[PDB]
Amino acid sequence: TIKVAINGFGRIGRLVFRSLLSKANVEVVAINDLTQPEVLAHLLKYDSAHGELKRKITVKQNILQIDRKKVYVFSEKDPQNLPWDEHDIDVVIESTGRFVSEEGASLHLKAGAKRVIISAPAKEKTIRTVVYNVNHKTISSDDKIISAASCTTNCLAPLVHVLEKNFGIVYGTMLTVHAYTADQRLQDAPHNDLRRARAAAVNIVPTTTGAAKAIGLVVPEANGKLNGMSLRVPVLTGSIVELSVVLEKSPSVEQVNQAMKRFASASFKYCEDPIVSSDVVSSEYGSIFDSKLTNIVEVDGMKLYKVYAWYDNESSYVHQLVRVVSYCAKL
Amino acid sequence: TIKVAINGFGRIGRLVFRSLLSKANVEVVAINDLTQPEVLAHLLKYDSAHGELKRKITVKQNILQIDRKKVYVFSEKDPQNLPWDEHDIDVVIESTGRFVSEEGASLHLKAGAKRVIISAPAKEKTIRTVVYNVNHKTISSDDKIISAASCTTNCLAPLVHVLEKNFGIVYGTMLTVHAYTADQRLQDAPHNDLRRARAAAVNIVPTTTGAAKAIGLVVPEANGKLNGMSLRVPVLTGSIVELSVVLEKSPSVEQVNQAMKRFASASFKYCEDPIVSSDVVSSEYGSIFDSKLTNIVEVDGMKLYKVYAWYDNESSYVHQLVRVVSYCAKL
Ligand SMILES: NC(=O)c1ccc[n+]([C@@H]2O[C@H](COP(=O)([O-])OP(=O)(O)OC[C@H]3O[C@@H](n4cnc5c(N)ncnc54)[C@H](O)[C@@H]3O)[C@@H](O)[C@H]2O)c1
Ligand SMILES: NC(=O)c1ccc[n+]([C@@H]2O[C@H](COP(=O)([O-])OP(=O)(O)OC[C@H]3O[C@@H](n4cnc5c(N)ncnc54)[C@H](O)[C@@H]3O)[C@@H](O)[C@H]2O)c1
Repeated sequence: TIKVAINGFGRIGRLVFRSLLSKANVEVVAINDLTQPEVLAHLLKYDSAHGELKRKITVKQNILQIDRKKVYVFSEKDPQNLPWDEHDIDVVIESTGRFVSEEGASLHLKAGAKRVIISAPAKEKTIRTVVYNVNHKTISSDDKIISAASCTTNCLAPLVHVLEKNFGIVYGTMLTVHAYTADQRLQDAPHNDLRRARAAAVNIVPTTTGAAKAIGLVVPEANGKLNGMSLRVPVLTGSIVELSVVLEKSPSVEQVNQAMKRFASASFKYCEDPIVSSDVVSSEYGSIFDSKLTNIVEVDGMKLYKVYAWYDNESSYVHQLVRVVSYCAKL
Repeated sequence: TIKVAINGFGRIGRLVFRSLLSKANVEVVAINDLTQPEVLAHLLKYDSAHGELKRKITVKQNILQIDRKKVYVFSEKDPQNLPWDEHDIDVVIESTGRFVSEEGASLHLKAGAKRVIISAPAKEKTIRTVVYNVNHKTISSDDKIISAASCTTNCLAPLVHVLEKNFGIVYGTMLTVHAYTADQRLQDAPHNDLRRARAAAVNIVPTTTGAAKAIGLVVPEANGKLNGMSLRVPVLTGSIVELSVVLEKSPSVEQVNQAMKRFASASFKYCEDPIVSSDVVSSEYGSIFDSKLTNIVEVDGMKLYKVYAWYDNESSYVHQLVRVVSYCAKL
């Protein structure tokens, strides 16, 4: 039974908190953000995309109570000042978006936490990076910092895994059409990415995706074969990946779809219905394969394979991260 | 001077009407739709995406008056009942979306107009289909029915033309992330396309694109080389195309961008700024090339070229269609 602190009680941190309430072997004993406890308790209870948390939620001083559970609430901008040794923290979930480097995440280790899971790709290629049910068994008990990759990586990685194991990828491209996130702007405002600066709910916004630099770390044999980008669009949550690849073998559409069905798990859903993004909101699958969209572009004997998967960039990622935390409990 | 009628006074029909007010060799003398003239006058005056038309607009009986100009208004669901012979119509702009077949559009010929331009791909592959400043000089006097293709085709066609003439296309794929249109549903409602049935302003919606069948007709050497689809997303108007292709020659990114810039015209904008979809609302360019996004996926000597162009699926297409109309006025 491991003790967890959540650094950054935001969209990802709060949903991870919600999900950990039902995991028996994991207790969140502390959270940290930049505001009063009452604000966090209110944002924990009411969630624009994922509905109300139907538990009695109280605040007394810096103590968040959820029915009978007591959670210490801190407001410390410098994680090295967090009292992780005093609270015997086993794992910090680092979900501020502000400590994704090895040095940044290790400030929690200096504070006394035994292990850090970054809710994003790490800055360095040397950090252990996992997608649950693709390569999480590569985690070592010696890994002090672990990256759970990005939302798009968790969507993309099962597809790449299946194509690589079954057919062999030569090269390809990916594109995610992706819900806007808190890194964008409600009204046109300063941002170093001059397109993420732009009013997010009325704009198609081209930008980077973390899946580009993380996919080769999760499926090593696909390293260097894919690139792509993100078009952020005005939906609150919910996203889709289009992957177009040249394969070594030449399967039929039916064989590609069957290869995906066989990899179905708690992390990978085989969908057969003509759905749209809102149908995956709050999903617990890290990836939802859209088998009706699979098609081949065939020109003079050349074949370009196109496959699609959905993901709730919040919930899908959150339950993957939660699966990683539970696995670390057994370590 | 040619006399024009507009059949279908919708998003496209009204913006075409607006633009034709500034073209002196083209007089719109009649319009047709399914409502009272007062309704049409108001929708012509006030436009949610493109702002107010600042003229005096009056209705007296079935006559729409704009300053000094008088326009007859009709409400005939069956185009063969329209009085095109009496009003000496040279060109009908068929923009209802309900007469895109050769037999459907030809009802305007039976009614007495000399020539019909469909504001969409035609049902038949044999109909003359044009993108202005790509292949509009292929129009002949035998072409009584002409298709101005689709909005995505008008954006994509100059890129396919430039790549094909300079470098040769082997095969590739296109994806358009596309504003919602009147063919989608505001609330989940019946539609033969079960994804276009879904609430359009809260969903990413995978669907067909008319550019998949129209591109081979406009750039003949590229026929059969491309396929792709559309993701409708919640923006009122404004769209982008990503084109990923294998090329015979191996140009640099700079040489690809330079080839695009050489082909610039009133139909094709060379853009160097980091824009988003709202910056192309009301554009008169058929296609807006995003030079900053051009990149190459290079894997052990294999190259995948990726290029991007924006378009206001309304105004960009509208101004392309008006250029076809002006050209038809000369021949
Ligand atoms: N939103 C998604 O779809 C998504 C998906 C996967 C991964 N992620 C990643 O998860 C991380 C968080 O994303 P998010 O959407 O939750 O963002 P967010 O803005 O909702 O959450 C970040 C939270 O951290 C707090 N914070 C900021 N600086 C802090 C500091 N110095 N100390 C303590 N708290 C601090 C903020 O107040 C905020 O509540 C990012 O790395 C992001 O890339 C996000
Ligand atoms: N909206 C775009 O982005 C876009 C872009 C390029 C081409 N187009 C094409 O242009 C056409 C029109 O599209 P739109 O967006 O203007 O749609 P719309 O719904 O705004 O316009 C269609 C109009 O035709 C009228 N109408 C319907 N049936 C009629 C009939 N039998 N007789 C007379 N009037 C009738 C409707 O009342 C409406 O005003 C379609 O073929 C569409 O594919 C649309």
